[PDB]
Amino acid sequence: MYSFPNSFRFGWSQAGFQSEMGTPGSEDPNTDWYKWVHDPENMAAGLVSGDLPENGPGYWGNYKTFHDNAQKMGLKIARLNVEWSRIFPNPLPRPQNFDESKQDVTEVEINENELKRLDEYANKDALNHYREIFKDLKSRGLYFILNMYHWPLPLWLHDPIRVRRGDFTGPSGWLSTRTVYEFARFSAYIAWKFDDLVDEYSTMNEPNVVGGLGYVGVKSGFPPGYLSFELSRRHMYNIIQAHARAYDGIKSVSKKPVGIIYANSSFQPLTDKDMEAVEMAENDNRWWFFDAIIRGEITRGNEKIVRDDLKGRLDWIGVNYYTRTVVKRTEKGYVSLGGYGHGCERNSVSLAGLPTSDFGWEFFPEGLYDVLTKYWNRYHLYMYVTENGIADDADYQRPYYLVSHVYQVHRAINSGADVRGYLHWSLADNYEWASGFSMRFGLLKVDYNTKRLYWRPSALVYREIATNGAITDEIEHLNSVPPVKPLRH
Ligand SMILES: *[C@H]1C(Br)=C(CO)[C@@H](O)[C@H](O)[C@H]1O
Repeated sequence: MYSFPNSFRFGWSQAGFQSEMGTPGSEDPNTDWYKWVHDPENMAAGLVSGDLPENGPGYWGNYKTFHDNAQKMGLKIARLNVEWSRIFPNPLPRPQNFDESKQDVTEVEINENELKRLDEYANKDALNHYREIFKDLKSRGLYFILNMYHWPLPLWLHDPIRVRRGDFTGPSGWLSTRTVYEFARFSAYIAWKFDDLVDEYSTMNEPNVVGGLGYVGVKSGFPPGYLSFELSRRHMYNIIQAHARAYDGIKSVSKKPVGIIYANSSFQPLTDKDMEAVEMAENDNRWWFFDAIIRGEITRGNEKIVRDDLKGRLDWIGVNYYTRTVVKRTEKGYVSLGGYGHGCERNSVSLAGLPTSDFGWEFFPEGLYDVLTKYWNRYHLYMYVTENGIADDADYQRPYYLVSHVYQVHRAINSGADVRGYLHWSLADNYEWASGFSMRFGLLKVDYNTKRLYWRPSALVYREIATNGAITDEIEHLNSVPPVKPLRH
């Protein structure tokens, strides 16, 4: 058996946009992502599926059923976000004594008076509804990680169609320090309203994906779909500052831990000559970000400086992991290889003979041990696995995927890394962004016609793990690669 510490918690992660809508009066039309997925031109281009989030699994209405199932499964931790748009649907006045043309945002003053001023603008019905969801969650003995941001922005902060068209005269999302300023006040406001329910905070979920797919990986159909290396750099600079100001904002109202959740790949060498390529990829995709918000180290105008307003702004690291990236050294740097990791055919095998998911992602659990131990060795900050799962409507691979990845967290703990929990993506099927509803990540299958939840066999396997706090002897054989001979090639 592989037994976890008594303090370690098994649970799940979920996003508001992906899971909330689908029931009565749940509809939230006031985000960039809502406009983006309803846009006629985005649909004709196939950038978005044509599926709509208001036909979703209905957590907004059916949360007691979600939480009933989580408690039956033995889960002890949940990570959820509030949707900014629900709380502040309407434009806030531009502040006096704040210049938008300054690159750096080193301070956002927040006090009781500023927060009481914000009350005037807040949707009380949304705040009360979230409080009802979170009290129900705590009443099941679920430890609660509250995340402030899981990709949609209020429309009054980002009109993504204007940006896609190459008009930058409107609300421009993370390209604007206005969004940094308002995000810090938002995060403080939520901690001021919810701190009695919350155990730990995250500022953001995978801000690297938002910028990377929004401004470079434009075939993904992520907003605003404007191809620019320069704007992707400006996004990531503003994100770092937004995180630091949100951290300071939360710490002004709360003494609880404040972390961040970030999308990781395990970088792997194509041959034994590509070890430097792996280190260059880890620098470009991971360390430059974490060195900024932990060590205050950043490159601005070709110079390596330390920003005092950025240093020390992190208490924990949320590791989000699903596959590897294979790299090789080039004359000018390194390249990622197709046919491995996230660049595979759907429901096939990779170039290494490993099975791929419904989304074309390669089975590679050892990468999770690589990412957890690398983080630990560089920063010695404690971690949660805040996201790990697989697109698998049939449930063929998910039992192997679940037990294999849980084993790798046990391995990381055994090597000395401080990992405090594992949160599967996700409890139930949900709206997979530009892909819509066809990509099914749930331990629970959703009938979208009725909103009924069914237990996939992997949910029974996870109940074994969570109720025993271990991979039990009976299920240890699932620590293995799904057999490929019976699967599609
Ligand atoms: C993490 C992952 Br992996 C998925 C699947 O694409 C998203 O649904 C989720 O919002 C991301 O945070």
